[PDB]
Amino acid sequence: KSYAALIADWPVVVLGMCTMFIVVCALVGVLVPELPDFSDPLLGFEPRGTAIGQRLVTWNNMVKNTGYKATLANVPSDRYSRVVFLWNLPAIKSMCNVDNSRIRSHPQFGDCCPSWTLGNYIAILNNRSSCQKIVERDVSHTLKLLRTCAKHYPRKCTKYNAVYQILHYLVDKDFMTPKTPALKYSMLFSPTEKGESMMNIYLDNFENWNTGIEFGIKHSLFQDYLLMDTVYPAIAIVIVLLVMCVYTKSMFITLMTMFAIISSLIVSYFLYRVVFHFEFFPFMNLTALIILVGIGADDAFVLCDVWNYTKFDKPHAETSETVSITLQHAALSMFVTSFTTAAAFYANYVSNITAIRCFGVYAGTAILVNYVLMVTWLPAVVVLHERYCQKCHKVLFAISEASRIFFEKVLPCIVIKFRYLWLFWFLALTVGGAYIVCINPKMKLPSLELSEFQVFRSSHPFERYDAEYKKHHGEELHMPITVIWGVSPEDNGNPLNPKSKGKLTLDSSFNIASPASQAWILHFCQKLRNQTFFYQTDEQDFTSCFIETFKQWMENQDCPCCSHWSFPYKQEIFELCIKRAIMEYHLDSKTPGPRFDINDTIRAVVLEFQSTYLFTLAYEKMHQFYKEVDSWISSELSSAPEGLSNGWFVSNLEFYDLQDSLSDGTLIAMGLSVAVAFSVMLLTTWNIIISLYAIISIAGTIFVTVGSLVLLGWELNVLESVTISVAVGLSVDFAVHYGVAYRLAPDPDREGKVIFSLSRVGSAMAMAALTTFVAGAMMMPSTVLAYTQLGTFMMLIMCISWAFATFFFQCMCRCLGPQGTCGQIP
Ligand SMILES: CC(C)CCC[C@@H](C)[C@H]1CC[C@H]2[C@@H]3CC=C4C[C@@H](OC(=O)CCC(=O)O)CC[C@]4(C)[C@H]3CC[C@]12C
Ligand SMILES: CC(C)CCC[C@@H](C)[C@H]1CC[C@H]2[C@@H]3CC=C4C[C@@H](OC(=O)CCC(=O)O)CC[C@]4(C)[C@H]3CC[C@]12C
Ligand SMILES: CC(C)CCC[C@@H](C)[C@H]1CC[C@H]2[C@@H]3CC=C4C[C@@H](OC(=O)CCC(=O)O)CC[C@]4(C)[C@H]3CC[C@]12C
Ligand SMILES: CC(C)CCC[C@@H](C)[C@H]1CC[C@H]2[C@@H]3CC=C4C[C@@H](OC(=O)CCC(=O)O)CC[C@]4(C)[C@H]3CC[C@]12C
Ligand SMILES: CC(C)CCC[C@@H](C)[C@H]1CC[C@H]2[C@@H]3CC=C4C[C@@H](OC(=O)CCC(=O)O)CC[C@]4(C)[C@H]3CC[C@]12C
Ligand SMILES: CC(=O)N[C@@H]1[C@@H](O)[C@H](O)[C@@H](CO)O[C@H]1O
Repeated sequence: KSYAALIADWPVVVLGMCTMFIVVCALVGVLVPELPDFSDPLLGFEPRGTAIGQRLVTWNNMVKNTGYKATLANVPSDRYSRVVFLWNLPAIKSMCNVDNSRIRSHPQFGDCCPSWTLGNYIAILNNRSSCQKIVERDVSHTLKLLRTCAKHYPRKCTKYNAVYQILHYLVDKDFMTPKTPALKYSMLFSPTEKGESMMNIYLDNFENWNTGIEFGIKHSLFQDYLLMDTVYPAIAIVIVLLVMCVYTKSMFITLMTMFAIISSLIVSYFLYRVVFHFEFFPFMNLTALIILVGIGADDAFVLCDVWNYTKFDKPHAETSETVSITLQHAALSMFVTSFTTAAAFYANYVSNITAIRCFGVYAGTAILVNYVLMVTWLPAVVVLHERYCQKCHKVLFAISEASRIFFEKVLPCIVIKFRYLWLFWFLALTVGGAYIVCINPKMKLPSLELSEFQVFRSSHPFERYDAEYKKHHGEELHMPITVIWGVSPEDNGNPLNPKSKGKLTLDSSFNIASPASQAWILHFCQKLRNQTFFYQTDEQDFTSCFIETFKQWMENQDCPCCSHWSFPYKQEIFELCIKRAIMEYHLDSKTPGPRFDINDTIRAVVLEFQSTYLFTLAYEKMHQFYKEVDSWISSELSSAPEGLSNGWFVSNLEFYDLQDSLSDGTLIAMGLSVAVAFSVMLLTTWNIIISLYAIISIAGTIFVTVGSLVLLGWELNVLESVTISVAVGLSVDFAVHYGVAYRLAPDPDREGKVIFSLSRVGSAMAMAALTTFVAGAMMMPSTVLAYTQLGTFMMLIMCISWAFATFFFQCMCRCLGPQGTCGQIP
């Protein structure tokens, strides 16, 4: 009644009140929001509300505070630039041919200084300024000085001033051969220092295919490159509209479904920012468009043919009955498909990183509201179509009709002449792929990152430099493990907003009792010093536990305070004299006393220590390191008294928790995606053999995805989480619509049922598969890795999933398939 009546009664009014909602949403969507910034590409990737993040951001909060006077009132520069994008020495003309280039339009003189560092450097012999090709002296000096000494480092004086180190600091280090190709690309520039001005010269004097660069414009050039990034999807959306127009035989419908998708995205953005107060907006929210123009148009293809399939079968009776029947059937199928997809992102939200959460919410609301709009624009497409050179058009129409029937008769014949074969070949592929690509070496975590990921394609300069400079700055440091007791580590800030961290909170219950708890810290420090894994070969620190300096200062000064006798009784004023003793600087943290707008005595007892292991940018060892130290500190704080009960562990390991949060977040997202997948598959089709069939198909297709995906050197960094979520969403998206379509077959046979059911499902889905495939494939040519990544991903997923779901379900339904309602429960 309600739907169909409202549809048939006033279509222009529902059109009006809808478009009203869209235009007002757009207006407010421009008025209120305070300019979503794209300055930092990876803005706010610090995982929040996850111990380490909390404990880190507390000690990080400690850094930005300390707002007082004293608390005792009483050359080849690393920052310069370089090209370096492969080291040979036939630089007879090349070196200064690189020099006389676009590095002089804006001088910006620093440290005109002759800034070659290879060319003028090699020419240290004579001439003083210019690039000079003195062949015999060049070769003889180069070959000699290259073969003099490399590895064994004021006992040997053959060089000029400071030569050797500087020589071996520009050119590639892999020259330890003791022995003697052309690309016109090497390591030279060492120009004026990097920053923003370097952007200005780059943008103005590059992007003409002119020796690739590194001078830290990645984070700004990315933001500017969003123009030609924005360009490509415009071609993607018009072409998907065009091919949709080719199929459904009505230009109006297809324009309206397209405008519906874009309206659905902007109404999602309004509903996102206005109600779900999230001031942050990362870049992946843009890639939402690309994922939404593939699956957003899908539902439409399941509608038009349904409307067409009834108006032929049912006899021109009246509009209301036809729209009612088509709507109830198409709506079940459209809700299940869209919700199953949306649920992935909505579940993915349970992850505890900032950007993925934000992206998930936005795309989630986008896919869900898209369904509402699709159902509410059904009336429009159908009823407007009711009240609606040409020779070539009619030939095309004949071709289109003929080809659809050609398809309709062939595909069932081919999929049934499969004859138990496609089952074997594809099952063997999946189990084989999966069982190898989920045990042995196949993937890793984003180790070579340091919060500097691949934000562009490998063909472009800035990424490729990673591989180039792999030929340096990395020093084997020890983990400054620092338990502090100074402040209650509680995150009093909005978890979603990355720009507001919070403020420190003092612990009034924490009071170093002057007569007590000193012997505790001593026995604790002794207990540590006796425990292993404590690197203590160096002895010239003098600030290790803070008690030693105390023991020295109570030992001295007695031979102002002027009251020191035996061990600590009154205290306070002696601690203050010891503060003076320390102050007589290296004052930042590094020492335990009161800071951060404090006029009174001790409130922070910031203790320092050294480590066992080295700073790697990978998992494994760091986790075992963390676990062991946390488990030890958790014991020693269990031995602690009432006066000091609160302490925790922290060091410089932001990267470790990023990896841990990503790994957990993906797992729990995957877990809920498979859970809702099974649940909703049960909701649509009431038999269970079909439900197992489904989940096996889901398992197979996903194991194709993250096996084929990774083999393309694609470890799980940041996006790969939400991709895996898409993969589960779109796998079941196909499976479901196959399912009910089988269940509702007129005959009680196992082959005629297949043929009919198959020919149906194929005709909806293959077109919708093609729709997505083109929408994804067209995005492959671009610069930013984000778009390339998601575009080529979802392309592969659809390309697999459709034909996967197709041939599995039907080859499985051929022989092993269900009979007279075997397994259905009321
Ligand atoms: C999903 C597809 C359709 C791409 C998304 C389209 C737009 C929502 C984005 C893409 C490019 C973005 C623009 C990229 C560059 C800038 C310049 C920016 O200016 C500054 O950075 C401040 C001054 C300066 O540094 O130059 C103001 C926002 C703006 C217009 C951005 C606003 C939002 C835009 C238009
Ligand atoms: C349309 C009909 C005839 C079915 C055929 C499907 C193909 C068109 C699909 C199946 C596998 C897909 C390929 C799977 C893997 C890749 C590798 C990938 O190559 C890269 O490594 C580029 C990424 C990078 O190095 O930056 C680019 C897309 C491509 C060729 C895909 C493009 C589309 C392909 C060829
Ligand atoms: C949809 C599915 C297929 C996605 C799976 C992708 C990742 C979430 C997987 C692939 C690699 C897995 C990691 C491979 C290796 C390990 C080491 C493992 O270490 C131990 O076994 C501890 C004991 C020891 O060996 O010392 C802990 C889990 C972890 C991080 C795994 C966690 C889950 C990861 C990140
Ligand atoms: C529906 C089925 C029957 C046809 C469509 C399946 C394809 C979408 C899949 C099947 C196997 C996949 C391929 C498996 C292996 C590779 C090789 C891989 O590249 C390499 O391993 C480089 C070679 C080397 O390592 O020496 C790139 C992805 C690719 C082409 C995969 C891309 C997608 C493919 C072609
Ligand atoms: C077109 C391809 C892509 C298939 C995609 C699925 C839907 C379009 C199919 C699945 C089940 C089909 C329905 C199966 C049964 C019927 C009952 C039929 O009404 C009758 O009961 C008439 C029986 C008779 O007198 O023969 C009207 C069409 C309808 C809704 C079918 C319309 C098309 C549906 C919804
Ligand atoms: C607290 C404690 O047990 N300290 C002992 C110390 O008495 C002993 O002199 C030393 C010999 O190496 O070993 C330490 O661990």
